[PDB]
Amino acid sequence: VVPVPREQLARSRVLVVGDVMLDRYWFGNVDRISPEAPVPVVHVQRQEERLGGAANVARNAVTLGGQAGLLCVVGCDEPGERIVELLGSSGVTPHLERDPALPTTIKLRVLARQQQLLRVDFEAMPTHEVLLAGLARFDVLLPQHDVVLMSDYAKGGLTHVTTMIEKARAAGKAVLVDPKGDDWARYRGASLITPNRAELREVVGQWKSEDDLRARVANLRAELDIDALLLTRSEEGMTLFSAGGELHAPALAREVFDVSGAGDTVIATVATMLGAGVPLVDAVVLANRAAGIVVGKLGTATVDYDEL
Amino acid sequence: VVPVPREQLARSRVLVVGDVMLDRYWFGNVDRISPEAPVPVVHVQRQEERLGGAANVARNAVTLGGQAGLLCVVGCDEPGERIVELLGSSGVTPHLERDPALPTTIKLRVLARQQQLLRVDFEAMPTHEVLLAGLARFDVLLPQHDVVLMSDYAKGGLTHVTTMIEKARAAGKAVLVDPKGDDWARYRGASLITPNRAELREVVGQWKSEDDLRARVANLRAELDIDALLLTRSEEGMTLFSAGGELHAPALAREVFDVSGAGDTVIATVATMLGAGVPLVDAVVLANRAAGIVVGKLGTATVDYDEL
Ligand SMILES: O=C(O)COc1ccc2sc(CNc3nncc(-c4c(Cl)cccc4Cl)n3)nc2c1
Ligand SMILES: O=C(O)COc1ccc2sc(CNc3nncc(-c4c(Cl)cccc4Cl)n3)nc2c1
Ligand SMILES: [K+]
Ligand SMILES: [K+]
Repeated sequence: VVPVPREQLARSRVLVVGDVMLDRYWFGNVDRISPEAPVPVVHVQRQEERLGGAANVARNAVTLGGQAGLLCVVGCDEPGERIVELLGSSGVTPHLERDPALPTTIKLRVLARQQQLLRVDFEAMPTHEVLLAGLARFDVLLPQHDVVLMSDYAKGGLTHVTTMIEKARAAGKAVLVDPKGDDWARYRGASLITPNRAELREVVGQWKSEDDLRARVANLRAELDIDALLLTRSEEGMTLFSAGGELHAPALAREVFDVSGAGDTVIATVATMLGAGVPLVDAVVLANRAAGIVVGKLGTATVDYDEL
Repeated sequence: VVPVPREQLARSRVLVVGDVMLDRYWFGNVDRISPEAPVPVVHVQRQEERLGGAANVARNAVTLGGQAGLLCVVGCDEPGERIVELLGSSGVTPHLERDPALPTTIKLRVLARQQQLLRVDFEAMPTHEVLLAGLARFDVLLPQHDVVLMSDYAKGGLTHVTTMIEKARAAGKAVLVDPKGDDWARYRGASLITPNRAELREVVGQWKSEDDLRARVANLRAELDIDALLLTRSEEGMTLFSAGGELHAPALAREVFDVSGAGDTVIATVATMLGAGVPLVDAVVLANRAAGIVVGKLGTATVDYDEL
């Protein structure tokens, strides 16, 4: 595949819609047991923070060169303000709906001796009032973007996916979906869906061989008005499923330092590439390289233009 | 003992010096295991908050009728602001030194199914610059109060106890000490110290009988220039140790709903009573009633005038 000009990518606008969350980590050391309970006492020494969820996908799109918008719901609190800060410095254009009764989604980790002890989640269901308000935003935001990326983490911000998809398709805009859950009936209409071997395992069912691979997946592309599926197989690489054939893209880089964030990087690349007017086949390759590279770096890591 | 007029108590000023901390609780429910670690996932549904440490002792003094000042160190953060809020609405006069490099002391509990899972502490050692600044405050605050209460929780805010005590004694002010630790050499000069049966057990050593009780404790009152010791024995009640005799004060109320906060209530009462010009023997009794009553209520609970 031929490289893509820096001016082309700079024109690429991606509308990322889904669930944003703040990844927070508490590194401390335990030396004693609580006087009131048979539980350890973590004396926190350090906190690390990073954008997670749909925010991470939008972050990857920017570094590659393209522009990125982020439609999502955030609470009226400190974590909400932190996401706003992190977004502004990451170059992502925020389009946030505020729900004071909603806690900003947080996945907090508590660690000691380089291992986890407990995970703490702050999250709730966004009100119908807020969901429709954001849907109104989507109508205004849709014509301003080249391609739409649905980032689902099942936190509630993607209740109206079916309608959002149908709108973007009606405008000739492609719809990409990073899924979550065993039920994908909500995702009908999508241009492309991007599951793992495991994400697809517990929905299409357990299977046999690579010829039977097409046998089930092509049926799934029929069950739901879904044009293509990109199956990320780690070791084996990944395979696109068009209606006019297939494509394989195995491993590329040679570092398995950290897997986290690889999936988010993949779908973010395809979106940004498509927005710049790049063929789907070529876009899949660029997502594979981006994937391969970020594995040689810690969690939320990003491939920029020069690395491609 | 004869009751004490509401006007008398209203005149009583108590200077509480020590470690303040925010007691925070996270009530949630766990339903799954973290995908990245063999640890539970707590989805928090509720947070409860209350003043802890020296702040709680100062809170008890106010409700009884007396005035209360609180000299302590607090960080420049959200928890710090919360303590300031809680203090203002609790009627306690704040005298706070701010250390931006110091986290406001927090003891966070994480609960599920009505039981603890983990305890999380945020705390650090106050700088020498901050400690001396607060000591300068103490010099200004000492002449404005009737009696001084040292509330130690070994968080660092009581590094200069020995000097503070010597100053208050030199002004004819009584010094009360709620201790913490096996080493009490810092507490020399004190008018009164208030340990548990357990708090004294691991410092005076294990012992035999009630006559041997005086044998060791009277030696301790000699080792350190300490006039009196108030030994809280729960079931057996409590016993004051003057140089001119002893006194016993057994159980009074008939509810053991919750023990937490009972000790803080005891020493806070003696201080406030002494400040109003009440004999030490009488002050000990009023602390026993206050103790007995608060046991019939949840943790940080307070006896006001009418209950005495
Ligand atoms: O399991 C998950 O939760 C995410 O699953 C993913 C995410 C991203 C990708 S990108 C991909 C194809 N490209 C590629 N290139 N170099 C290295 C790897 C790789 C990874 Cl990434 C993990 C383990 C082993 C390898 Cl060899 N993969 N497969 C996935 C699967
Ligand atoms: O163990 C601790 O950490 C604190 O230790 C304390 C704190 C406060 C007091 S006040 C006291 C004498 N008065 C009194 N009156 N009614 C009930 C009780 C009581 C308590 Cl409070 C707990 C358990 C059993 C009883 Cl019968 N006690 N002994 C202590 C000891
Ligand atoms: K990574
Ligand atoms: K209590």
